[PDB]
Amino acid sequence: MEMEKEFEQIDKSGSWAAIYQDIRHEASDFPCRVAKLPKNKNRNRYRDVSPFDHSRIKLHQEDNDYINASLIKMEEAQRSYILTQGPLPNTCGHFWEMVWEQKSRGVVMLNRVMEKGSLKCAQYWPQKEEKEMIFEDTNLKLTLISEDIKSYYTVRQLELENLTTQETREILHFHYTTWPDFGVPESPASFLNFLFKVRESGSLSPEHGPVVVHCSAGIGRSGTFCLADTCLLLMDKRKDPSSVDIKKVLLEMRKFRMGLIQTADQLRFSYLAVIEGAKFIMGDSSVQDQWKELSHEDL
Ligand SMILES: CC(C)(O)CCOc1ccc2cc(O)c(N3CC(=O)NS3(=O)=O)c(F)c2c1
Ligand SMILES: [Cl-]
Ligand SMILES: [Cl-]
Ligand code: NA
Repeated sequence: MEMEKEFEQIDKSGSWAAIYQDIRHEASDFPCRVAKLPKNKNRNRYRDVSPFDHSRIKLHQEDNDYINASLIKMEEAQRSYILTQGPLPNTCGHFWEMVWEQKSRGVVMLNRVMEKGSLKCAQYWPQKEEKEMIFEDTNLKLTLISEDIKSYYTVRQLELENLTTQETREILHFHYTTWPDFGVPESPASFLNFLFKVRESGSLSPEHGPVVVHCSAGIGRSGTFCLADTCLLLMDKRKDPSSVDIKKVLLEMRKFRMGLIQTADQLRFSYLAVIEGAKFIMGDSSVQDQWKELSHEDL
C-alpha cells in the first residue's frame, strides 16, 4: 500500500517528529469564544483545550448551554463523533444531558480516573448496580445494569432515565484501562480488538446519535481512536487502502476540535493501527480472532 510505503519512508528517515510538527503547523485555528467566557471557567478541565465555537455541542437548556465537547462530522466517511473532556465533578450532569440530547448509544472512555498520581476525570458512572447516580441538575438517573470485565478493558451496560418523562435508554460504556496519558496502546491488536468491540455493539452506527469519545482532555487518545476508525471506514467504502491519506484525514478532523493526536508516537501508532486493520477491511475476517488472542483480553 501507499500507506505502508509512506510509513517505511518516515521510519527510515526518522522524521515522525517533523511530520507531526507539520500537522500542528497546518492545523485549523478557529475561535473558542464561548469556552473562554468567565462563567464557563469551571466547566473546562484544561486552560488550553477548548471546543471551537463552530462545532461545540450545545446543551438544550436556557441557563448555560456550554460543555467542553465537539462534534466531529466526517462527511466523506459518513460518521460523526462527539469528543469531550473527562467530566468534572460539576459537569457530570451536563455530560449525561449531552448523551441524552444527542441520542448517543455508546460512550468510549480511553483514560482512567487517576493517572500519574493526579485526577484526570470524575467518577461519572456507577460502578455498583445497587448504587445508581442521580443528576439533579439535569433531571437524569443512571444505573449500572451489567458489565463484562476483560484484562485491559471493561464493557458496561447502563440505563439512562429521563426523570421528567420516565423514558429510558441503554448506554454501552467501553472503558479502555491500559492506554497511558500521552502514550499509545500496547499493540495494534489490543487497540483494534477494542475498536471492533465498540463497532460490534452498534454504538457507531448511523441509526444512533454520535458515539461520545473521551479521555482526559478529549484530544490525544480520543483523536487517535477516531482517526483510526475513520480511516478504516474510508478504506471500506471502495476497498482501496491507497485511497486513504492519514495526514489529510487528521487535518480534516482538526477542523472540528483542536489538538487531536498529541504526540508523534500517537501519529505513528495511528498508521500501525490502520495498516493492520486494513487486513480485516480487505477481506481477511479471520484476523479479528487473531487480534483477540494477541490482546490477551481474558488473561
Ligand atoms: C491543543 C494544544 C494547543 O495542543 C494544547 C494541548 O494542551 C493540553 C493540556 C492538557 C492536556 C492533558 C491531557 O491529559 C492530554 N491528553 C494526552 C493524551 O494522550 N490524551 S488526553 O487526555 O487528551 C492532553 F492532550 C492535554 C493537552
Ligand atoms: Cl499512572
Ligand atoms: Cl497515564
Ligand atoms: Na505492512
